Amino acid sequence: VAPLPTPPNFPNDIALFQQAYQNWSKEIMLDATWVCSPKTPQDVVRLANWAHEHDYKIRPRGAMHGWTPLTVEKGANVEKVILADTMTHLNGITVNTGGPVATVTAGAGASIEAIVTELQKHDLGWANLPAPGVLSIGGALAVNAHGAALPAVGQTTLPGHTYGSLSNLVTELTAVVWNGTTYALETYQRNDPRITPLLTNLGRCFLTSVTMQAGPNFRQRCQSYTDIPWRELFAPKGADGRTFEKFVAESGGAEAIWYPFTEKPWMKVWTVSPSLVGKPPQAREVSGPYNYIFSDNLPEPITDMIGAINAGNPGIAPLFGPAMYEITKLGLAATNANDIWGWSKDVQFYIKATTLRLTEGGGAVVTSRANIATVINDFTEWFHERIEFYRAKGEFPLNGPVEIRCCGLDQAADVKVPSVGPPTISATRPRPDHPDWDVAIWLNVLGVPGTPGMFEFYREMEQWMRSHYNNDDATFRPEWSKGWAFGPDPYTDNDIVTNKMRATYIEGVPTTENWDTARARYNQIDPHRVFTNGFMDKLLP
Ligand SMILES: *Cc1cc2c(cc1C)nc1c(=O)[nH]c(=O)nc-1n2C[C@H](O)[C@H](O)[C@H](O)COP(=O)(O)OP(=O)(O)OC[C@H]1O[C@@H](n2cnc3c(N)ncnc32)[C@H](O)[C@@H]1O
Repeated sequence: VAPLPTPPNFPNDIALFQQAYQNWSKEIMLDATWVCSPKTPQDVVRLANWAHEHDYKIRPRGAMHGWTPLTVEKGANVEKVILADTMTHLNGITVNTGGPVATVTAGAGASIEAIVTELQKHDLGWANLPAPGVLSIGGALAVNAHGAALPAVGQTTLPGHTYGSLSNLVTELTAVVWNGTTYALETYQRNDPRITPLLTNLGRCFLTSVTMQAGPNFRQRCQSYTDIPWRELFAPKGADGRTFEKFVAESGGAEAIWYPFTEKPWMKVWTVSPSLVGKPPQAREVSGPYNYIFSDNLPEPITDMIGAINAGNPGIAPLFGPAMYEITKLGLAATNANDIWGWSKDVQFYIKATTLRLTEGGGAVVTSRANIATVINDFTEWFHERIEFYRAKGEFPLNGPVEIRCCGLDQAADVKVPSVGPPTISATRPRPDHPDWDVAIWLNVLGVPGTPGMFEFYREMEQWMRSHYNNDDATFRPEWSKGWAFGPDPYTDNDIVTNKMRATYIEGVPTTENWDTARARYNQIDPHRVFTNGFMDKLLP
């Protein structure tokens, strides 16, 4: 690969390396980018000032799992961009148990698994964890990362825990900010009006460290079911049988993975226990995360199907879905993983980077908890109709599963330190005009990158969701980390990117704390737009 132009008078003590860039899904691949690993937060400041003086941009580089082009854009000229790998050195972790609520301070490059592993050593933990522990905390906060957790009916939220996004747990953070004449480190407390836009910032701000509250750790069971027909699981409100709503009411945490052209989803249900005290007799105790080995490692017949699909055989979809379901059903049985139990992190962390690479569509439906069944029944029935509609024309734009899970919102009551409010632009931010809306229902669809017609379908779905879930009883918000603004390619519908996202985030909230308030804060902190790229300029001018 041709060497990139040498950056002018780059700091001599900050080593620069030319490396390729590839996000997890591999949808974003650049043969060359400049990368460095700042040893301390002050080195990021030095980078920012150097970047400003030479018209270069700086992007923090976490675990590179990002689908949304917030680091680098596909095919973009990055001759004037420096990527700052934060996981090399900015990964310190310190637990603070002296105060009103326990907290943990971590460099922005520390992985969430590393953070919660340390919390576990102090009998502490987080209630709503994202599925993969490899994510950097900086990258997780940037998109209001979350899990599939909700408290069961009657279950109280323990002091320190939140069922909203990880962004709601921040008690303080430090970022590189313009002080009027130069960039410098600045720290903000949760009771500081200037902090809310920074809690979920999409990488528009460069965080060097964060402090987050933690609640007591807890034991949790995770039961899997693959014997419930989809129409029963996703039935109308009040239906009898093994319904999604009944699982959420009884256990709180739940996630369904429904493979294309299959009869029964893989349903996971998490239940908190009331040192084996509380372990269900039938459950297998685990002492580590990632207990679904069959999903993080696929056999030849399956890898061959994936290879053939990539070679231009989308018609394999009707065989691929069932094959994935069978691997799951058989794998869960063979490894005795249908009923496991252990500490929170061990049953909530279940996705390894080795899982099949997929791209996603869909989003979040913010509404009242009593509306869960209806939202899910409507979506699944619509999806079912659409996939068959295309099959009827000999088209297979969908070869990945439908994934559905709910969690809470960034409730103010969960914050145990003085606070001015929830993250300004998190999809999990409560709606003031609708106090009864207390859950976020994540409706996602996954598919193999490059599948013909897939993005056209995601656009069709995005349009249906916006029209269907924006009413007096619910609001639709794209999941920042996934695909959205499909035009048809994700992030290319100019009207959605430059007008509708703003509209979504000014709706129902004060003019003193909305999308515009956030943009203003981001620009005040970085008036020279050092922490941006082309896409960010369209989304957050
Ligand atoms: C790959 C993947 C991701 C994923 C998932 C499963 C897989 C296989 N499961 C998720 C889950 O269960 N729940 C959830 O909410 N998200 C899940 N994701 C998506 C993941 O959260 C996002 O992709 C996340 O942003 C990725 O974090 P990562 O650590 O990989 O970071 P990155 O791609 O480099 O950058 C992502 C964004 O974060 C900003 N960023 C990164 N570091 C910082 C610092 N220091 N300061 C400010 N912003 C930061 C980047 O700019 C970018 O916008």
